[PDB]
Amino acid sequence: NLTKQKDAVSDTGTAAVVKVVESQAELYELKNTNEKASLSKLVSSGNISQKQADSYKAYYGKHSGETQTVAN
Repeated sequence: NLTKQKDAVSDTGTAAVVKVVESQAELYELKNTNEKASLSKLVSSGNISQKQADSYKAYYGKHSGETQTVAN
């Protein structure tokens, strides 16, 4: 931020990222149970958009793919 004392209003994700990718991810998995979907797949699949796609993507990135409910 490099700034102190400010007045601004904006939304936030992260939690939303988890909620959106995982819901679609599960459904894509239903579509294809044998293969585990992915951010790249779901997003190509326009289930989710690169906001949802790259945001969840950096969620797995944080640990080491230890959480990614869906194959990265």
